[PDB]
Amino acid sequence: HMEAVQNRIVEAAERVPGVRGVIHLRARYVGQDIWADMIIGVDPENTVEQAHEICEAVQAAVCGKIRRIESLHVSADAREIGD
Amino acid sequence: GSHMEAVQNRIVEAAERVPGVRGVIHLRARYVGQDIWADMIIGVDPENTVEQAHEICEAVQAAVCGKIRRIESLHVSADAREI
Repeated sequence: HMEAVQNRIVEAAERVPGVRGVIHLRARYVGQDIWADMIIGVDPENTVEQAHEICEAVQAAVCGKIRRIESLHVSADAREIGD
Repeated sequence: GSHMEAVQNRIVEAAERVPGVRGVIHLRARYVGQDIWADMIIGVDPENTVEQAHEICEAVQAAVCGKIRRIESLHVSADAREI
């Protein structure tokens, strides 16, 4: 049900350029549809503007691979390459 | 002390006084026993580095948590906010 959707979300987001992992994800069913918000990791030397572009790209990628997600909020957090 | 509406006002009011903060955009707060878990998103200058946005988030985390005892956990993220 939810376990599998959450995997599709992560998997979709991580393929997007400038994404360094999904850090947080919460999702709720509202009827048959899903409301979700997530936080992604990005290079700390990015501008907040540039981080916003990646967030937008992630929003497009996930929403395009998973029909049942009605609403998806996306924020960016500082994330280094390794750890 | 004083319902949820009032706490949420103290949170906002505390956050907005912190340097680099351009308004509280989102705030969700729930009671877990007598304590509160909250997460919020603040606005910051888009020309900030994500690193620099992280410092403001930290300052907000400190300011609110220091003025409101009953908050046990407060997550804070930054979003582009232009004026």
